[PDB]
Amino acid sequence: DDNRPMDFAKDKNSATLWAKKRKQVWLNNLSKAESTSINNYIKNSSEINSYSIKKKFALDNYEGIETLNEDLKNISTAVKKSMLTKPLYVYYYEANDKFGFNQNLESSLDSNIIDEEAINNFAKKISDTNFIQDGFKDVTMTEPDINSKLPILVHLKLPTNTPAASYGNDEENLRVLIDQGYSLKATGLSIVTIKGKQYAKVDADLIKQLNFENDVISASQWGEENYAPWLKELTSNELRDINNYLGGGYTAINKYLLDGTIGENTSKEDLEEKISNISSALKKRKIPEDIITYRRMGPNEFGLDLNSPDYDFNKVENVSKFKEKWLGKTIPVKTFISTTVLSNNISAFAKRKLILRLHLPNGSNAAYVSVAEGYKNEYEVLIDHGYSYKIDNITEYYDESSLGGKTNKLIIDATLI
Repeated sequence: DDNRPMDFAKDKNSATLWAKKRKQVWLNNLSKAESTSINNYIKNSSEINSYSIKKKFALDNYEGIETLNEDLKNISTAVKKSMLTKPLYVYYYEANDKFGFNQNLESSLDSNIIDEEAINNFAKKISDTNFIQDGFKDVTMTEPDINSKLPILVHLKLPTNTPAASYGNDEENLRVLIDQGYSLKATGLSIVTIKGKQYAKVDADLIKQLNFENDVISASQWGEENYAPWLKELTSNELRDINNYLGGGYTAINKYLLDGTIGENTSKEDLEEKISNISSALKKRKIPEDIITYRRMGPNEFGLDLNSPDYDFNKVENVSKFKEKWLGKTIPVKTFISTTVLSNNISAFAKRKLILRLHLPNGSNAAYVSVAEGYKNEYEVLIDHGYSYKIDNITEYYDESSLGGKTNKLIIDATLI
């Protein structure tokens, strides 16, 4: 079977035929719970994908919505029964905000033309970035002739073995349902002309980066498999100074790296010894593969106060202003960085509204310090001092819980550089 090209291009006829064939076979191999959840996704994908975010950034004790928990599970199992045998290209038009890009791509002088300065800023923006795609993703099979008003056409390549199912109620515009857990990596940029109008066409690959989210089991194993050797090889003074930094001794150490300030009860000699010991420990086992880490950040790290009016993200204008100020910036970090590999909200910082989702590159000087039995349940990665990160994307969602603060919160996607 699977008589198709990798890229149907504009041939809607051949694509509809291939989709119809594999869809009826796919549907006749679903359990009843899966069939129901696919129908539920047809009817309200937006709520199911919004919920996937709410759940995975929620507290450990979050119960959530029963039927939607089954849906999250059942759509995954369903789509894994429809794995691509060969690469498939797919299409969708997109807004610039989905690439964390503020500047308008459409030229102000002719609206049919893509501004040349903007497309050049865009090529730099989408480089060296994995754009995490939250929830399930549904797309179509051909270049769509629809007179779109969005600036960007995404031309996405789904690798072999990708779970991508043929589904949908319009038998002449069937869709592709892609499993959760993927990211978009740009592989090309070009200006294309469709029905007289220039679009920024983003070629990209669908890739899967390591991101445990709520999977505490898979997280623990990875940290143990990769950093138990690291733990056994620590010097006594390194183990001690990490344990102390993590236990709370970080404030004075961080302050010294920030502005060279020495507390009245210590000395530069004591502060540098600690820093040298922690930093040397963090260079002993480089991050072995790209991984996503998380940090619930204080308002002060972006010039805001707990009671500052700009920190009310329940007002859409405050969200927008935050995106304008911070999207695309590089933030230097002179201190160590504590992050966790779980997306779960944390009781001790439950109300913080800025959630850093940090891409930690292969080769970074950082350690899963939670192999130390004291911090096992904290799932921490400690990052060496003096790195920077660039802000890639900012994404709002609503935390409905009362412990979380019944407030909007911002997911700040970033890349360590």
